[PDB]
Amino acid sequence: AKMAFTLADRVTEEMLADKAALVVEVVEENYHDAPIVGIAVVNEHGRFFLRPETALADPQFVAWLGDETKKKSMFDSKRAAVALKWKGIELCGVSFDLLLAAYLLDPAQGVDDVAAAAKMKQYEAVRPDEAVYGKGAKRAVPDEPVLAEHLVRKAAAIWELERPFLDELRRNEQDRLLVELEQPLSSILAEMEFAGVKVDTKRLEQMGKELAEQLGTVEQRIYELAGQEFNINSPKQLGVILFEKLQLPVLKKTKTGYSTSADVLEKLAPYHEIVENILHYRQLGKLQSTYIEGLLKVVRPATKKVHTIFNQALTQTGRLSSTEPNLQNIPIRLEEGRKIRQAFVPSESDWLIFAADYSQIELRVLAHIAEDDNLMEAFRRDLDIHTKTANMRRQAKAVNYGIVYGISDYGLAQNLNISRKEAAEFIERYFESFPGVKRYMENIVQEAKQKGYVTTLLHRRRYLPDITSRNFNVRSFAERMAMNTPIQGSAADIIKKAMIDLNARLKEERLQAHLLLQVHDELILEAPKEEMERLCRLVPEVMEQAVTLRVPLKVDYHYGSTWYDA
DNA sequence: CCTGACTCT
DNA sequence: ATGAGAGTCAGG
Ligand SMILES: [Mn+2]
Repeated sequence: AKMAFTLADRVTEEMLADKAALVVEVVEENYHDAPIVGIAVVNEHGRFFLRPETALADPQFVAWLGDETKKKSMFDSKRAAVALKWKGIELCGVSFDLLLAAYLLDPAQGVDDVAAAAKMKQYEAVRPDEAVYGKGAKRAVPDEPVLAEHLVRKAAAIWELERPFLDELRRNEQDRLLVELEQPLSSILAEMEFAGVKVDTKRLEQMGKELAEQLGTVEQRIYELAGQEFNINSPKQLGVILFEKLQLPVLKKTKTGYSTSADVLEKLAPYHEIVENILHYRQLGKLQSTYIEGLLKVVRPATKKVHTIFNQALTQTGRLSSTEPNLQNIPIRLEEGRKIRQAFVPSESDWLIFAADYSQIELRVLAHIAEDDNLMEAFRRDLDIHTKTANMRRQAKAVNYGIVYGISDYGLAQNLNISRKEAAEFIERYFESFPGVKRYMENIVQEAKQKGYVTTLLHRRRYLPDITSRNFNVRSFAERMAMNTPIQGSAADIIKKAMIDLNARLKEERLQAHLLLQVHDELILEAPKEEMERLCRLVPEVMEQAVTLRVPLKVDYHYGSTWYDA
């Protein structure tokens, strides 16, 4: 716990070396337009703390931040890059990101501060952020010397840990995955988040007014059918109405009481009309609470834009997630919810939304990895396995994905409301047709037991230390992760590479088009209307060619005046 | 704060 | 026991 540094009052030349650990500290969880509270730089010449007022208004320091040839090692460089964009400053030359390095080494550690990453290498001359800032209502930036010491210690830790982290990544064959995939993607995600998506608030507000009226009507109908007023949004009060007052069968219980899951209620429709109304009510109520009210709460009023954060170091499989707001779960399944997407519009007049989605991506990946000749030929014939297995097609999608990822006879039976005996026979016939898939799934489970981890196409890893558990439930869930993770994660790898390849192609061709969102196997862009034709060729080609498998990748695309129309 | 609901891939 | 990966919401 002994570390010297300069608490600097001005930027000096020796701070601007061509290699440095850099900390640009943003304490708020949502870093969009958030205060930068302090800066630290550690390099060959020493350790320095700078006040952002000073540093960020200094033309040489701003120039250095933006100079790609001056290399910066950081932790969560996207947070810094976006926070700096909101300050009108461009950040370039990030050559190492400890957050992403830690994530690739082991996603289960849930590393989300420098101290947590440092623990992976038994480095402890740095405190956890939470210890320094405090939690909840007590959260605060400490006195300058305390803050300064913390930021310097974090920079010093990044400085010392780069080599040990790079060496372990290299040993895992994950060095390129970091340097050539995740780090380049980080800068692309920063651009998307800062761009944001424009919202039609007039439209959304009108939808909200009309939805409130409809909710009230459905609500009263439910009370009439029930013979009583109650809170429909309380599974507890609802369970009393359904299973005590109305005396409906109890199909399922949870730890806290009667289940009122949508699966259960749907099965209760032969007994009472009220369950279909309740299902409808809870759909409408989610639309209003989340996609009208919740969405309007996060719209920046002056620009009418929403700015999501794509968490790149969270999911256990290599996927992204999207928060505040989540723009990866906007309704589409039912027309009533899908209408929400009419409120998502282009950020300029005479621009349009373009959306492209990989078809059956995880099934194509699986064909390649499992080397199932039958499935592999299906895709070479450009057939549609979803339609072949076949609302029908949508319901058949869940069956295909259910079956390959280990659904049981009980689960398939409950899903299709068919006989458990019949469900079992359908699963047996399915593997009959795709014997390579069955073989693969048996083999990957055994491999996970032997190695302790599974891997994706671009060498992403997930450790599965529970997979030999003597406990049936613990073991079985781990085995199913062994079946699913390599495929979901390989599909993640591919779309990440496609985003990188696509941005480069957009720059080369000097298009104004740019990415707005990624939704797991879909890419959403906006562009001038004149660029649509080019996009129809470019976007799908770049996506389809991101990797070369034993089967072709296929990408569907559409464009229009709103996201709904795309 | 956790649970169980609805939302997506 | 009973495909897997996510986030937000109201209720309690
Ligand atoms: Mn798709």
